[PDB]
Amino acid sequence: TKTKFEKVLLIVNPKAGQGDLHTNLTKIVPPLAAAFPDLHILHTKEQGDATKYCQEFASKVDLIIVFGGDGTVFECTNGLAPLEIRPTLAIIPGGTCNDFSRTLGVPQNIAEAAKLITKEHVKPVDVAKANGQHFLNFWGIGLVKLGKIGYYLSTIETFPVKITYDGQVYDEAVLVMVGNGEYLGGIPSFIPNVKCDDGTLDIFVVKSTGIQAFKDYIGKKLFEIFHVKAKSIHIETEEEKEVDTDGESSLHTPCQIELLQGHFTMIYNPAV
Amino acid sequence: KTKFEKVLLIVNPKAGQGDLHTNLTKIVPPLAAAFPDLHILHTKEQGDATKYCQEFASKVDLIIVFGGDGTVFECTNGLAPLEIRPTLAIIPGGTCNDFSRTLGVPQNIAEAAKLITKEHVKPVDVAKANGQHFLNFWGIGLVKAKLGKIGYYLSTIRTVKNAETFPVKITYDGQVYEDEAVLVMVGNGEYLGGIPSFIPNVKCDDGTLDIFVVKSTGIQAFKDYIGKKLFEDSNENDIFHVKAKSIHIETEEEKEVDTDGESSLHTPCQIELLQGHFTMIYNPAVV
Amino acid sequence: KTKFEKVLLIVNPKAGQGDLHTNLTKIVPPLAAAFPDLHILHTKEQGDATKYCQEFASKVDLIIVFGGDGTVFECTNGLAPLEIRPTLAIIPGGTCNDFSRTLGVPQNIAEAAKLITKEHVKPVDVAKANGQHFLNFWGIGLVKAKLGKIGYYLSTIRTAETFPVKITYDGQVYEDEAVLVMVGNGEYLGGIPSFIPNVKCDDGTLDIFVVKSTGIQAFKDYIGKKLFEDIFHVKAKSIHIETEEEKEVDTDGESSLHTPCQIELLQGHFTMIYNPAV
Amino acid sequence: KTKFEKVLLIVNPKAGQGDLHTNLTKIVPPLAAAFPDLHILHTKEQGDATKYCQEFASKVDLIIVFGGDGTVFECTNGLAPLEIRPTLAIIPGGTCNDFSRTLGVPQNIAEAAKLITKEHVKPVDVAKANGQHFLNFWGIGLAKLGKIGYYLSTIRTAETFPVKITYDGQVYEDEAVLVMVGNGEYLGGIPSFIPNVKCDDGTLDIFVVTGIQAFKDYIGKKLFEFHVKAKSIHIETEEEKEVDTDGESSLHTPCQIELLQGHFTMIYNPAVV
Ligand SMILES: [Mg+2]
Ligand SMILES: [Mg+2]
Ligand SMILES: [Mg+2]
Ligand SMILES: [Mg+2]
Repeated sequence: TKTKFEKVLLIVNPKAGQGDLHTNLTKIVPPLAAAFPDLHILHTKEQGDATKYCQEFASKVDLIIVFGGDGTVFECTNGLAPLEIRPTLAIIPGGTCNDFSRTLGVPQNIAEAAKLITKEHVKPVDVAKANGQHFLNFWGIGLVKLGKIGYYLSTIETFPVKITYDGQVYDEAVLVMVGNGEYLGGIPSFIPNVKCDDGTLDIFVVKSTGIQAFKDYIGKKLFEIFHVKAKSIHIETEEEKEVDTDGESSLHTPCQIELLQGHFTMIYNPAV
Repeated sequence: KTKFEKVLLIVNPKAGQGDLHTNLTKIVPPLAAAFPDLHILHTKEQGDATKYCQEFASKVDLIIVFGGDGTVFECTNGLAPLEIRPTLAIIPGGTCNDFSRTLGVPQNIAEAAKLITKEHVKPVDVAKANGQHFLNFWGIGLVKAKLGKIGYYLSTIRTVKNAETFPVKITYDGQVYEDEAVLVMVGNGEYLGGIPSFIPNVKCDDGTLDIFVVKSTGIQAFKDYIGKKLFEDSNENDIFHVKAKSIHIETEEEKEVDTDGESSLHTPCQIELLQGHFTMIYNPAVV
Repeated sequence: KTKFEKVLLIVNPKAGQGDLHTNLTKIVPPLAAAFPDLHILHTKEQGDATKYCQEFASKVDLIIVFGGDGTVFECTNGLAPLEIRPTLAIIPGGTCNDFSRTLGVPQNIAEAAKLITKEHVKPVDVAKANGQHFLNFWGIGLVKAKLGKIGYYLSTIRTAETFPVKITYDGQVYEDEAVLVMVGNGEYLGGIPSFIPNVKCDDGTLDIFVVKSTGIQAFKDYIGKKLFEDIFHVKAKSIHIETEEEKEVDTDGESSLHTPCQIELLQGHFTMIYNPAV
Repeated sequence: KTKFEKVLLIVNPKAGQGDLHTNLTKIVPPLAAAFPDLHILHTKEQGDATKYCQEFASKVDLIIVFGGDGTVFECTNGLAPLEIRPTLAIIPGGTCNDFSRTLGVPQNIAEAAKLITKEHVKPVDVAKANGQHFLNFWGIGLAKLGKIGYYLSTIRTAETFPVKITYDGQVYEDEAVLVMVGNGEYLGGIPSFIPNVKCDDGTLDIFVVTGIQAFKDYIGKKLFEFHVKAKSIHIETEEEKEVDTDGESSLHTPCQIELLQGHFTMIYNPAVV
């Protein structure tokens, strides 16, 4: 009888998933409808809808479930992050990449993902903020389907960078990452020992001299390159560089990056 | 374009062969696929469906009820008195489901759900008896596991022996009828007890109700009448049948009235026809 | 603290004997000061108050109506049939305002508003006649006056048709030839105390009151005297009224009700703001 | 033929110069007369106006705030990040009320309420500094009278710090005593000491001040004609410096400041502005 979630919202991207909407809904809705006696299901129609729905329902609902890929999850992130009241968020993975779902240990089988939600295991998750843009997975320069990070990793120029991190300063670089999530491009993060709930972000720079070392590092796929953890980060380049992040964005250097500890609460899989 | 921007589905979890998860697998996905704004509320107690209808009537364009006669009756009593009444649809989740049958709704719950997505809607008359609303019927003289009140009565009418008589005064559209009776029905719906109405030529959307009385003396005549399955007006002393819009029914002593579901209604009764008071999802392939 | 977390004020803009702005200057500020969640809706057409009551019944803890007998009746018909019925209060905005007077509400609208902020609440009986609810009265034989049905009747009674009536009340019967048949719930009729004696709106019972065909002159003198003490008069909970031919019934506002009638009482069906000083 | 089917009035009960009842007698009746669907919510705590704006943004067409600079700032921070942002109006209930003055709103609260009923609306720019939004200003080197009001009252009787300002692909490095980025046309209850600032021109005004004495004389002899206009600004200091803005905030350098052109629509007074 003792649920955490009196009212639930399921946001459905109809274009998400393998094919039939009906088939996808046959897999994900019945378990949710059985478990949650007040369930509201809204389809998105256009880019931005998920963001709008999150903003409208944030104060009316206790759990928001998003069925969609990285892009839809990012819309939800941007929708809830700036709000004072932020209900618990859950992901049913409906893209091909689904990075943050994997960080939470969510099964890629959508029926199982739905079933998981009904178990109501919830944990705090850190949300990053770069010049007012929020992100869950990563921030990166030098990355530029499978997605931006996925394509970069499947197929893996110099510029100077000045990074100010928690009172300390840091060269000529090829790749600069700030990681929050534990998976990137559908596989465990190539940035070592990243945690999404440890109150800190992981800076990761591949140097000018380290191009070959980095190629081998990604291949061997066993991690433990300049790498440091930090809460408050400022990243500067010689000229304005376009930044890549969880989804479509207009962000560019220079950047103040800041970590919001436990900003979201999210459904996760404690078995994994 | 859809007629229904926002939809509410009220689920009685006890409804159906009972298995919630299985039932929801059958009914929800087609609805969720068709209707991009769908709200699903489970009832917990008697009266919840009525409350939900009353809270959502002004917020929603379609209300779907998954339940048996009792839950449908709760919805009837919820929406009927309101000024704004969205369209109502039934997924039949009991064993009887009289009004669903009147609307030609398939008893296969998946197919009932699919029907709703076709959005065929018609006006339906709602009767009002002393402020109680009903869709199927009003009756006196109907009174171990239940086919429903009317269904059980029809199954045992043949082998039930000594029925009690009572006097009745019926005022119908400025005419009066007074006699000793065993059964008095006022029918709105076209099915009673799971089969076509024994009251002849009843229509739920013709702007009028059907009065149907068996005299104290007409027990045998009525048994034969049902067996004959010839639902027409026998020019029969024992059976009185007339159509009327505005009806008042009086008995010597207060008698408990039977209707679509659980109710506290009793005689005397003002019964009133509200023409096209509801709009409801129906099956034009059958009705 | 407060009984009322959320409040709705329904304003009939045509109500009051002064413009909208002046009326709102008198009634809104005290309410806004007292109630930190206040929603104000103006009616535009007949029926709106009914609709607003039905939409907000489940969202709000108090509903205040600023209007005359007609607007109050729209609220009565809006809330009465619902399962959830918040507390109702009246700011008197007509000329008659019968039920506001029953509750002891001052006719000064600023004072009526102030009263609501004191949050004195009592159960009130609501009558039900063939599914029509009423707060004040039900009557037959009441046949450009803005004084209201009863008010106009009382003003012109000085200078009628008889009809037979059969009244069944709580297992007793009364038949006779009559000129006026009233069933009273409220304590004021036509802007003055009820001519039916000792009527109470919260005593769990209704007052039947019949003026016989022989008592026309006696009744005219009785009204002139304005004595209003204990014509056939009895209290009853469950009443059935029959006439020879269908007669049109008069009640709180516009209605299509007619005899024969089952009249029934719903004890404490509403809770309402009242004035315990009066 | 109204622009506003549904209206929300957010009241700070502590706002205004006398009793709440008196204040409500002045502001509510004109609004209630003009707007047939009016919802009035009192704040109880810091943050409530922000929460109310966020809850009602999608339910309402106009949000009126009765309060000072701090309450207005709560509304700014409430609406600015949202996708759907109804029109905002100010009834000035503090002593400073800078942005209300930018919009030409009379300081007489009854007249401010009446203005709203005329429904004159214009786009207004909102600035964004590291995800904090502001309407009036951003600054380093600044009872109270408010941050700017107190600063101006005590300026008669300071520290220097290095600053790097990147503005629309140009750079400015120097040692400074005061750095302002202005959006609003009034600061500290009087016209902006930053010259020719406009809240709706699509651009922000950078204003930096060796110039301690020159600045003291400038404020005294209020002539008002390093100062430049820019849309996209980055401000860096040697060490993290606390930033001052419209109300209470945790903002600090370094800062990306961005202008969002016509981000809000707001009730204004075309007889004055
Ligand atoms: Mg981490
Ligand atoms: Mg019919
Ligand atoms: Mg009484
Ligand atoms: Mg400007």
